[PDB]
Order: sequence, then C-alpha cells, then structure tokens
Amino acid sequence: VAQGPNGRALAESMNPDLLSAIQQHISIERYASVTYLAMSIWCAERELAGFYQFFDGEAKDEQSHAVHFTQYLIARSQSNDLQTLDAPRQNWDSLASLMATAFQMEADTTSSIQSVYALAERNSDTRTTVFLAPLIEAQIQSEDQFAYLLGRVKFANGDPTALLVIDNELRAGQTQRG
Amino acid sequence: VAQGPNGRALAESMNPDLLSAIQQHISIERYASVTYLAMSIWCAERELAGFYQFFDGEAKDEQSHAVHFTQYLIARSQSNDLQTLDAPRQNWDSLASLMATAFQMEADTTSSIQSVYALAERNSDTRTTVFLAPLIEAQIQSEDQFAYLLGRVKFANGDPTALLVIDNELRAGQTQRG
Amino acid sequence: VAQGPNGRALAESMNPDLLSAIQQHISIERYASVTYLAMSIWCAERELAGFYQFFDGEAKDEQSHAVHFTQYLIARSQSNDLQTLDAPRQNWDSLASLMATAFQMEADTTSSIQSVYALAERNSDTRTTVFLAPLIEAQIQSEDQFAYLLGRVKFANGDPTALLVIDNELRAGQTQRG
Amino acid sequence: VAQGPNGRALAESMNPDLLSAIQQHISIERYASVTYLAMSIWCAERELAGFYQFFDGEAKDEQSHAVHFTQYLIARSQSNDLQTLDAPRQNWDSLASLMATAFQMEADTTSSIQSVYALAERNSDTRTTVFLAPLIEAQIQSEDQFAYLLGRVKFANGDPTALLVIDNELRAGQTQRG
Ligand SMILES: [Cl-]
Ligand SMILES: [Cl-]
Ligand SMILES: [Cl-]
Ligand SMILES: [Cl-]
Repeated sequence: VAQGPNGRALAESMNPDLLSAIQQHISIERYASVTYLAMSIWCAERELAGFYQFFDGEAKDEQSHAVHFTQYLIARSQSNDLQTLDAPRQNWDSLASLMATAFQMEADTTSSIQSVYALAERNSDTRTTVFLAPLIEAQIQSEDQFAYLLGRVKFANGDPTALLVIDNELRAGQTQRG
Repeated sequence: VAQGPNGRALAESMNPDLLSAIQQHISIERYASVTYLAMSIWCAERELAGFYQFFDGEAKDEQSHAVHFTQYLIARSQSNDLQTLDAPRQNWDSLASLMATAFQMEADTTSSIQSVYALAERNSDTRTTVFLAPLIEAQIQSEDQFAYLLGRVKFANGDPTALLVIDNELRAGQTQRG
Repeated sequence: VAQGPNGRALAESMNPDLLSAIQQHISIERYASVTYLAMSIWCAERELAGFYQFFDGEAKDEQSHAVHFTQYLIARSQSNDLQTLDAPRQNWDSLASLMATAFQMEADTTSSIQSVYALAERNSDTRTTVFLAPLIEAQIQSEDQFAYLLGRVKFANGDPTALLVIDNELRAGQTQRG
Repeated sequence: VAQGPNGRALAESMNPDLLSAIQQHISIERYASVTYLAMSIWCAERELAGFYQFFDGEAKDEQSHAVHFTQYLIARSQSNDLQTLDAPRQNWDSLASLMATAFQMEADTTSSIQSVYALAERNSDTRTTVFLAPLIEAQIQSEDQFAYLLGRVKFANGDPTALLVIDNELRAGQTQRG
C-alpha cells in the first residue's frame, strides 16, 4: 500500500493541478466567509440587524464549507495548504450595492467549484466529480436565495421603510422564497 | 339496467349538450389552474414569495376542482373527454394588472358553472343543479377573496413597500378578510 | 451584476437550446400528468378503484415534478414558457394495454431528461447535469415500479379474479416490489 | 297563527298534491329498506357474509332516510300517513342479478325524490326543494356506489373466487371507489 503526500494510505493518486485547484477553492470559500463577515459588520453599522444576523450566519456556513473541502483532501491522503487570506472589501454606498457584491461572491464560488469539476473530469478523477455534485446543488439554492434577497432589496428602491421591512424578514429567518 | 356512455350502470341519461358543457367547464378549470401556475411563476420572478406561494396553492386547488368534475361524470356513467389545454397568459406589466386577470379568471370560472347550471335547469337534470350548488357557494367566497386581494393591491398604488407588506401577509396565510 | 432573461440577477448564462430543451421537458411531464389522469379515469370507469387511486396520485406527483423544473428555471434566472398541452390518450382495450402505455410514458419521461442531460453536458452546464442527477435516480425507481405493475398485470393474463386481487394491493399502497 | 293539518302551528301551507307525493316517497324509501333486508337475507343464505353485512346496513340506513322524511312533514305541520308496505322481491338467480335490482332500487329512489322536487318547484314550495337538495346529493353518491358494486360483481363474471374476494372487501367496509 502506497502513502499519499499527506502521509496516509493512498487509495488513488491525484493530479497535482487538481490538488492545487482544490487548495485554491478552499481559499475562495475562506475569502467568501470573511467577505460575509465584512458585510455583516457593514449592516450592523447601519442598524440593519436582520441583515447583520443573516451575514453572520453566512460567514460561519461558508467557513464550514471550506473546512469540508479540507476534510476531502485528508480523505484523499493529499496535503492541505492553507494560504494567505486577502482582506475583504469593506465599503459600499448602499445595501443594494452590497447585495450585488454578495450575489457575485456566491456566483463566483460556484464558478470556482465548476472549474475544479471540469479539471477533475479531464483527469477522470471520479471521486472528485462525485464529491462536488452535492456542493454544486447547494450552490444553485444559494444562488436562488441571493438572487431573491438582492431582487427584493432592489425592489425596495432605496426606500428606508421597505428596507426596514426586509430587515425584519431576515431577522425572523425569512431568507428565501420558500 | 342500462349502461351509460362510459360503460357503467346508468341511473339517468344526460342530455349530450349538458355533457359537453360539463366537459368544457373541466377545461376552464384546468385552464384556470395553469393560469394560476403562470401567475405563481411571474410573482416568483419578482421575488414576491408570498404571492408566489398563494398562486401555487390556487393552481393545485383549481386542478382538484377540475378532478372533482371528472368524478361527477364518472358518477353519472358519462364519458370524460380531457381536451387540449391552451397556453396561459404569462406576462403582466404589474401586480395590479396580474391580480385583475386573476379576479377575472375566478369570475369567469363562476360564469362557466352558472351556464352549466342553467343548461341543467332547462333539461331538468336535478342531480347536476344540486351537485353544482356547493361549488357556486365556494365560488362566491373565492370571488370575495380575489376582490379582497386585488383591492388591497390597488390600494398599495404601486408603492413597493406596501406590496412587500402585502406579500408577507400572503406568505403567512392572511389571504382574505377573515 | 447582469440580469437574466426572466429579470433576476444572473449567476451564469444558459445556452438557448438548453433552455428550450428544459421548457419542452416541462411539457412532457405536464403531459405525463394528464395522461395519468386519463388512466385514473379509465380505471375508475371499470371499478378498478385501486388502480384509479394509484394513477390519481401519479398525476399529482408528475405535475409536482413539472413544477420542480419551473422552479429550476427561476433559480437560473431563465424564462418559463408554459405551452399548449395536447389531449392525452384516453382509450385502451385492457388494463394490460393501459399499463404498457403507462410504462412507456414513464420510460419516455426518463429519455427526455437524458436528452436534457446530454445537451447540458455538451454545453458544460454543470448546474443542470448536477440538478438532473437525482431526478434520473428517481426515474430508475419509477421505471422499476411500472415494470413491476405491468408485469404483475400481465401475469394475471386477463383473469378478472387476479386483476381484482392486484387492484386491492394498489388500494392498500402495495405498489412496488418493496 | 293558523294550525296545520297535523295540529301544530303552521308556517306555510303545503299543496295537498305535494303532501301526497312526500307521503308516497316515504313509502318508496320504506320499501327500499325492506328490499335491502331481503337482499341481506339472500346473500346470507349463500354464505356471502360481506354482502349480507352491507345490505343489512343499507336497510337500516334507508329506513333512517324514511324517518328523516317523516320528521320534515312534522316540521311543516303536515300529517304523516304510514302506508301498507308491499312485500319485497326475494328471489334472484345470481348475485349479478341481485345487484342489478339493487342499483335500480337506488336509482328509482332518486327518481321519486326528483318527482317530489319538480312538484315542489311548480308549487314554489322553496322549503321543500331546499330540504331535498342534500338528499339528492347523497343519492348521487349512493348511485356511484351501487354502480361500483354492480360493475365489480359483473367484472367477476360469475367466478366464485372473484365473488369471494369481493365479499371480503365488503365485510372490511371497502364498499366504494374511495
Ligand atoms: Cl439600497
Ligand atoms: Cl402594482
Ligand atoms: Cl388485462
Ligand atoms: Cl354473479
């Protein structure tokens, strides 16, 4: 029985480009997490308590997804490489603009998974494409959810009253179409 | 004991114009159902989640009413004839205009039942007029309900904040005067 | 952030041939639903109450699957296009022949999904192939189930006693190999 | 305040032809009841215990409906006139033929109500047409039920095994399409 790069028994070697692509995706999700934290703070600064709670939860959830990827690399007996994390964007002129960045961050997370998926398909690494499929399914729901929150916020058209109403929806856990 | 057109024992023959009128009404209710589905989608496209849930339920309910009519034709040993279903209207310039079409669709459903009622009265088919009476009673409540939703939406006068408030009412099941 | 054809924020554009293929599949499932309704009626006309209940449930379930596809198009910010629905087949010379049409309808539903799957694979639309995979899994079980019901009905070899026994199985919810 | 023919305070006079028609209908339902009793006995004589239980219940139910009409005449301050009751038919060559007579008896019960309904309509006695409407609704379900039992028995085509299976359905309370 061979040993993998992290030292555990190796079920099947992984192409080093696929390894790097996964390590990079872990960074994308760690960066989405700190971005949601910055958005949590920005909302809290403007007394948008529901939005603040929502993004606080999104930051923790996104970090869990990152950890889930590190566990997969351990499962494949591959080395992890936790990288330097850029500072997040921290300033926006409005909630609408903040939600636009949030939607883009979620969509870009899905894009990064798709790239890892396509690279694994090329290398015929079927464990990885299989492992990734539920994570892409969840990203579809996350994208639907952020499109919902962004569109609802844009519908408000900057009116504080509408934004307060939506803020209370979020504090109550009403965060998707349902 | 005679056999009816669908092959079951026949309690009492039905005039073929009355049969056709019932088969056509089944189509009206099937068409109301897919119309409510299209309205469900239109609302979902604009993040009006409460309205989306309401019309999703109305589509299923209207389909049940259609099925209820097919069971009556079976009870009378008459043949069913499920027809080609037109595509629904799918585009509206505003919620107010959508709710106007919804109200008209509900009122037109009642009109179609009334026509079947009047035709059965002419033919002295008392089973049918008796069978129809509870269904007209429910249509009165449905008309009251859609007049309520339409009028409330018009009262909002296109203000997004008011429409968000009404959207949340609908998501909570607050769909009539009560 | 770009807007998709239905007006919501767009996570990733979809090839218009893939869109049309999905809109067409929605029609196939809507048509399977009304076909199961017609079969429900045909069984009810012959006092096959268990078969009638089974197909009444299959019609509602198949409609739910259609709605599930419309929600996916909303999730992808694509336009829905609910189409004219053909009338279903409504006449069969025997239960065996009806069950044969039912099996073919279920198999053809799976074929239509496979075509959408293959088209999405060509366009590298990984959200769609991922979204479709559970639906194909369920179709395998549905095909196994209809092969079971069809084969059991053929085993009866037209004997009314055997068909009554199977009818009671279905009324009790005994609808698969288990 | 005037007194009616039975001596109670009279809310509204009833045409004597309408009174007689109601008194005659009471006899029809009393006769249906004893007919179901005779059918109960015929089934018991052939060890068809489920059919025997079913018709024993139908005899009691039909008698209750007769009593319900006598209460209406009391409510209208009209006289009751319980008439001589003919002997029921008591002999049949087969269950199929017995079920045919049962279906006809149920259909003839509905016809007699319809006649009373039409006579009340002519006399504009709206209490009576209103009172009768639920009873006609129930007759539609009774007709659907007896068409179901008759058709199922004919499907058996005289095979004892199939008739035993149906007998057990009835003993378990499986007496309609459901
Ligand atoms: Cl804003
Ligand atoms: Cl509006
Ligand atoms: Cl067969
Ligand atoms: Cl027989």
